[PDB]
Amino acid sequence: RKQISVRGLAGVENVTELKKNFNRHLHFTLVKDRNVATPRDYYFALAHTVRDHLVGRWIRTQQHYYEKDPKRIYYLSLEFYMGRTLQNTMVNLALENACDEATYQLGLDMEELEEIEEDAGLGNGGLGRLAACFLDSMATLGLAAYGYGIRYEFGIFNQKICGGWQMEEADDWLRYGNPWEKARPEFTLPVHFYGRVEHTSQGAKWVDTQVVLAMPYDTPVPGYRNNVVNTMRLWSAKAPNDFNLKDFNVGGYIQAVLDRNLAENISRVLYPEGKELRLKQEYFVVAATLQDIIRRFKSSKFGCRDPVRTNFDAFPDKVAIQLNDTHPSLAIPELMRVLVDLERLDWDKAWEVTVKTCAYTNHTVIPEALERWPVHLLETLLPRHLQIIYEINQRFLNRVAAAFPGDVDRLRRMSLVEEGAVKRINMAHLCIAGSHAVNGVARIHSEILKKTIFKDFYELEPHKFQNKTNGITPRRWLVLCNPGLAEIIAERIGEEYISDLDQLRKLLSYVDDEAFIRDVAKVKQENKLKFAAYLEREYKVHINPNSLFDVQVKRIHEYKRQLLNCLHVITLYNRIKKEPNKFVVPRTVMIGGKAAPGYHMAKMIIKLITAIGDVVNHDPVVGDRLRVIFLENYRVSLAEKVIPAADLSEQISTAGTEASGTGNMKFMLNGALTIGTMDGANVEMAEEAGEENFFIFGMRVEDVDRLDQRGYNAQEYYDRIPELRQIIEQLSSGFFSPKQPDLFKDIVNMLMHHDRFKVFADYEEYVKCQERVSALYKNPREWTRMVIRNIATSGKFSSDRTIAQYAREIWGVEPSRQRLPAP
Amino acid sequence: RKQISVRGLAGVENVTELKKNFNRHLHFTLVKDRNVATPRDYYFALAHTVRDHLVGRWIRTQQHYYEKDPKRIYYLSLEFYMGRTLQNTMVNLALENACDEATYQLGLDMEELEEIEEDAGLGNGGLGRLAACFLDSMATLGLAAYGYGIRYEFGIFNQKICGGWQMEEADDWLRYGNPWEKARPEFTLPVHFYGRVEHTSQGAKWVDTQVVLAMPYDTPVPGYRNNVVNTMRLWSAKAPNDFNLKDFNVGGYIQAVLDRNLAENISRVLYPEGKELRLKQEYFVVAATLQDIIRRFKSSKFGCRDPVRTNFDAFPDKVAIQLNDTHPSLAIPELMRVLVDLERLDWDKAWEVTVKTCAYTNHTVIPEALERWPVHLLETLLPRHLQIIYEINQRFLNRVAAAFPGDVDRLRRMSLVEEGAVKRINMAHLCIAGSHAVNGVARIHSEILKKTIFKDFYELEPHKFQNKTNGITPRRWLVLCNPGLAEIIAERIGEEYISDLDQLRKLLSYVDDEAFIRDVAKVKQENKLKFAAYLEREYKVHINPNSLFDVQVKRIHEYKRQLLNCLHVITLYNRIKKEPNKFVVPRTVMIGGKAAPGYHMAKMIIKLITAIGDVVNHDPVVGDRLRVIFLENYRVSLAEKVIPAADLSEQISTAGTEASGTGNMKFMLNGALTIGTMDGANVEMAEEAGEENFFIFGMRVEDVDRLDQRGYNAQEYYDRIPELRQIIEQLSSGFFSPKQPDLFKDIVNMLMHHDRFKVFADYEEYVKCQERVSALYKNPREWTRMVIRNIATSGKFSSDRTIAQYAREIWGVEPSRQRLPAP
Ligand SMILES: Nc1ncnc2c1ncn2[C@@H]1O[C@H](COP(=O)(O)O)[C@@H](O)[C@H]1O
Ligand SMILES: Nc1ncnc2c1ncn2[C@@H]1O[C@H](COP(=O)(O)O)[C@@H](O)[C@H]1O
Ligand SMILES: *Cc1c(COP(=O)(O)O)cnc(C)c1O
Ligand SMILES: *Cc1c(COP(=O)(O)O)cnc(C)c1O
Repeated sequence: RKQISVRGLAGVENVTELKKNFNRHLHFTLVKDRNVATPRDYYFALAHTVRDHLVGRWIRTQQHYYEKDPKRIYYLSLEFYMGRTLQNTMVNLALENACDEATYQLGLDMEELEEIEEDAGLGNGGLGRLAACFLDSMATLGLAAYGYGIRYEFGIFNQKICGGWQMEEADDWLRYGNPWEKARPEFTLPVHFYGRVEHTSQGAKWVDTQVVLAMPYDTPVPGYRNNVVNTMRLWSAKAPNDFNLKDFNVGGYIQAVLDRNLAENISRVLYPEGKELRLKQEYFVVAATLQDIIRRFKSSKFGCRDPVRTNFDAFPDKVAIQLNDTHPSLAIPELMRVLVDLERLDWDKAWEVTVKTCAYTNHTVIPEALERWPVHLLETLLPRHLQIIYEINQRFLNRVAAAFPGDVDRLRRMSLVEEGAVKRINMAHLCIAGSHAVNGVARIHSEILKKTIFKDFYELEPHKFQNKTNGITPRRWLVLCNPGLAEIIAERIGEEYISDLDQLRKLLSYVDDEAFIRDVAKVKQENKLKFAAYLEREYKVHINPNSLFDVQVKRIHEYKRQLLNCLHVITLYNRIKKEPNKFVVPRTVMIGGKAAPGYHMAKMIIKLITAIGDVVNHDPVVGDRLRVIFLENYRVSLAEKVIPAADLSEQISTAGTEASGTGNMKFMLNGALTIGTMDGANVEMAEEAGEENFFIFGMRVEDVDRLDQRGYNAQEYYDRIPELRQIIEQLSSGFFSPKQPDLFKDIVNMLMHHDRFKVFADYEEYVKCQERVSALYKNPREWTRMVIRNIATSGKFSSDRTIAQYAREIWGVEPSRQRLPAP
Repeated sequence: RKQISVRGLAGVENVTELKKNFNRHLHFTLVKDRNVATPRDYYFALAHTVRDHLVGRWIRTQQHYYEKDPKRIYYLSLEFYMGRTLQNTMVNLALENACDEATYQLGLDMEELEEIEEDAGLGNGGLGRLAACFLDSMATLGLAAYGYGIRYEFGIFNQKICGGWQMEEADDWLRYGNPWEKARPEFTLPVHFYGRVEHTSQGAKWVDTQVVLAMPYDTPVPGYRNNVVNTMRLWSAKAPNDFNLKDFNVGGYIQAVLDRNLAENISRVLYPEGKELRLKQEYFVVAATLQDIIRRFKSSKFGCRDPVRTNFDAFPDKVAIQLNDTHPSLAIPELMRVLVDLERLDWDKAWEVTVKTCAYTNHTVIPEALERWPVHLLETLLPRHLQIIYEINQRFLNRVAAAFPGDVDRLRRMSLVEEGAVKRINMAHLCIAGSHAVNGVARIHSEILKKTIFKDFYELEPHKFQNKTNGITPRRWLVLCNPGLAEIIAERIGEEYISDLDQLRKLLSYVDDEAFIRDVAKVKQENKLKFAAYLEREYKVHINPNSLFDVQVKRIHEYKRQLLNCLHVITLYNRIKKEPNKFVVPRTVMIGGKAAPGYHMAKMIIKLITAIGDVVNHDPVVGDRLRVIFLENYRVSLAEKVIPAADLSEQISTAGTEASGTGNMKFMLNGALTIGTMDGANVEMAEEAGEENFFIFGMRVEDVDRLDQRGYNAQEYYDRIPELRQIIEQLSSGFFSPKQPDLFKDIVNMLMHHDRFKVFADYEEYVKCQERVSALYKNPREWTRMVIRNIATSGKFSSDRTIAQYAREIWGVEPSRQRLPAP
């Protein structure tokens, strides 16, 4: 028995061992051999060959958390936007090299295989991206931490651009299984929907419900060089399958066909409005997760360690339920439903626990974006919970009635229950009422939250409101995507920087050393060189690897202002055509984003960007002086590829519309300079960086408010400007169209008569900034020197700093960068 | 590339190696731990340690058939009653002792873990047990065979007996993985349905058909120590998953959530009338299968041996198919559609090949049970197919007419299209005409085919109608299930019997060697000994070890007659009660077997048996001289516990009905005397063992036709036999059913007024032959010498004999017990 130990298995740094476990995983686990296998089959085997290493260091850590019994923090998020795992595993796990030499000998190319990897289809935006990065940092600073979410089968669709139009294709990423996850049939949980809340004896009983089964999958995540691997548990919706006879709800009518499919699509569809699925999915992930939670709360030393009930007096001291945005919000009614109805707790205690255990992270600047369910849905499908939500509502509103007595409107502004035609429940007021720390994501964001959107909650509980500025992981977005530069940082300042990023500041004595300058400018040269090459291998274009590489790789939306940059590209077009022998710093401007399904504008904007495209990129006079590419199907894969090759970073959002943003930061670590509004996280970059090193343009938020106040009148701009007057008549007549002229109608008219985002306001200064930017591009040694002053300054934007803060200020655990022993 | 070999990855009969493997798979395959593993878990550590070896030699054998390119055989059966893999594989690869030791040195006991495997529920009775044997014999004869069926997800039902009534629960044996199988997503195939045949220029095209996907799962099958490992490849149906927006059929209406579940439940369950799903299940298993069959004819080297058309002339030399019962008949016009329509042969060069490929095993005698689909039903979902059956039909009837000219009435009887209200297609007659061999599975059976059922097919095609008597593997059904009797037969003659069964006549010497005779009787004392105990441990009763273990395990169906056996037990019950102090040999009667839902008679016989049980097992006057036990959820792993323990095998059907009967045999080899009628495979056992070593009774087929001739009139037997009359009046008054007197009204009435099978008629003769049975049990040295004579004679019943006869007189290949090389 104690001979059934971990001990025996791993020869680590040896190539001959790896060739052996690769050959084992090809032949034995895969049940394939070389006369029939494929790139994908040797791809699986290698990943399985990497995974051995990985689950050994996981057993030891999991084991360790049960021995040393610490605070476990549970990161709830419905999107986990990981994207490709292999190399990332190899770099934090140090096998990077040992595997390449073993694959070369076996006679496979690692890069041929690493690109077979589909991005993990659990994700969409800078919500789930953030989640995946945070998890890296949770491991690297050694927190006993679980991230939970749903396992979706179909991701967020794959983009096809057909004729300059976006087509939605599907991401059936798990088509061939997923070698990293481990399925748990043993751990299937029931989740309940529907019901009837019968009130009886000591409480009430949720009776007669439909059940669905959440089956967990375990995907491990490995800390940077520190021998901790933690977990990512995700849940699959499974039907009970009596469906044919038992219960004898069938025989007669098998319309339970539906029970089962409406079940099955809880886990199918990821979401890009009020659809009862979205609520079934949120709840699903929450209910299953809280049962695995309290399950370990009781199990770890505590099913033993009771004193009274295995009382949840120490549930705050041992569990942390992190609500990433209102999508997890039924975690506060479902912990009080579990603690008050199934355990036999009473309200005031059960609340002391919810609140002391729970924390909320908000990611939206404007009141409209926040979640609110219609109360009849909750009443039909989640009854028990709508009672609890209303008791919570009652009570929190007697706290504000205690505090600010006699006010009527505060009670009616802060209420969880919104009145109106279509009565609602405001999930952000649930989470604020039920969480012990609320927090933002950039300095300005957390302050408008404190000063406009939640200030009635702010002055009841100022103590609650925190800020915890977003960040990036130096693993994924430096060492990994851009080794060339990680390397010339290594020799100058050490290796400690990847586990400690504020050390980059040491680079700031080497500002002037011409040796480093050329190295830094060499790496970028190599990078654009490479991108120009993937861009013309996987797809094709007539790039200039030397040109100013301009990128805007944002979600395609109106407040993210792709049109502000298209007007500026048609401004340089119109100059290079009006004066063909004038020196214009050549640019190749690339814009990527997937639209958002049927957002009319956005789909029309991608078609505009491929219009400028077919026009200027094909004109003879334009030459190679200017070029426009729309980057197809932007994703983690792809940012790892283009973020390295960028010189200028297009963070141009209307002042006050981005709550933070994180590609912003990514671009700064990769040595690129930002042209952006004084908004989001651009504030703290510029503040760290020196505004002298940053390109801030555009109206500050003051200037916005005021123009709304006096009236934005688009037209007036149009008329005191000739290049703008011109470019809009161009679009209009059909300059960029001509097989249907009248096609850009709705953009020419939106911009011109009804732009909510003020494009024309910033147009005079945006090009008068873009010129400065092109002048210093055309100065080599200082371009590279603005850059280093940015790179050196990158520190505060490492997610490790964001998790140390959560750790000590919202959660209550120190971090630790001490490398576990083991395997 | 050559560097990626099967080679370095083993140690085989090596304790220390297997204990090392077990620890990897528990912690790296299972990502479990000793601190967390279940019993269920240590069998996936062990079953995975035993699978490495099982697949290394599969790697090798399959390469070995591509290079050797032998004619290949494919057993098409809709049911493979596999059932428990750990030990058959341990003992077919000879790692049982080495494993027992490893797991033993680790500190688990191997027997514990063996019983956690749930039987691989892909079968149901005779038909499907058989197929499973033929795979172990066909591997053992080093033949290049294949097993292709549907993977049923829910098998068929698990039997629960509640209130002495049969409850059918669901078998989701697939609950925590089946480690013996390998999912191959990547060989998924389109199986086509409904549609229309558009006849264009050079033929017809089958257009507009719904498609369902056929996913394969690979289970290696290890021959006995001859290093071959073949494949059973079962197919899992699956919905296309375009069902959401991709197709523009949905969006607006997902009522084809239905298509999706009607498609998945082709693989969902076994069956258990003209049902659209049975035909769907039949076509499905055939079609994905005939594309692997034709694929390997093209891809298995023969793509470079094309000579002409990659000729399908070399198809019956190098492929062979078996229709195991009419459940794959659509393989014949499915093949003619693939050759003529999809390839491009003319209809004779396509038929020559088809009739030279198909050979079809039969197992039915009664007309009423031959397969017959309605032609409208073939029109709707297989329109091309019923066009091709009609071609076959025209011509086959023109052959027939060339031959029996003038006879119209023969023409109207031999056709594949039956007429009445609802015209049907005689799937029996399709099978015969599209084949180069038809064969019953027992001599009395093959002849009744030629004589009465298939006769006009034998005057026309005499040569075609062969026979190949059923048989059983010796490895599962004597070595694996009887290590004790395996041991002492080894002592007196060594192994070649296990691989060569008529070698057991050598035992006829030892008939009077007192060592032998103490040892055969001792082994049985101990098999009964452990079974008395599970009959206490896993379910409950107080068994007397020292009783005549009288067993009857059949399909609970009227003609199989457990109501003849119920009447003899009520007759001992009565006897032992009228005279409590007469020495009557003590017996344990045990009946088990599934009803099959909705058959009311059967469901009432299962209750009858348990009613009688409750009465005699609680009657104090009785003591342990008599006990009636219903064994529940009879399946392959019970059959392997109950058969070692049986002393009397009751093979009692109505004379003429059983066509053969694979279990008849299992008992003989396991030393139990057979009581039974002269029919089926009793016929060639009472011939092999000599009649007087058999308890043959009752009416012969002769006198059953005779009884029908003067008309069987139940009441006259009622009016002479005075113990009968007594049990009928006991049944009716509710002696056995006190709370509902009238509960067996149906059974009584049945017997008495409309018993199709002549139970009363065989009642005097059966009670007297049993009197002679308890007499001979009352004398241990002679009952044991009978037993020695029945075991000495088992040889004619190996599946190695039957398969040989297949290979040589039908499939045309040669068996070989020669070792293939490997690991
Ligand atoms: N009682 C325990 N003692 C030690 N380690 C444990 C214990 N329970 C769970 N673990 C560890 O945690 C893993 C399971 O994680 P969980 O899903 O949290 O139960 C096990 O495989 C061990 O690595
Ligand atoms: N061309 C081939 N040469 C050697 N071995 C082969 C070849 N094709 C198939 N095999 C072997 O046969 C197994 C089954 O092949 P398949 O018929 O493709 O399922 C493969 O997994 C290999 O072990
Ligand atoms: C970093 C990243 C994002 C983040 O979007 P922002 O608007 O930059 O915060 C989105 N998608 C991908 C693929 C990313 O790599
Ligand atoms: C052999 C076997 C059968 C065969 O039934 P017969 O009555 O013998 O034809 C049925 N069930 C199991 C479990 C078997 O192994």
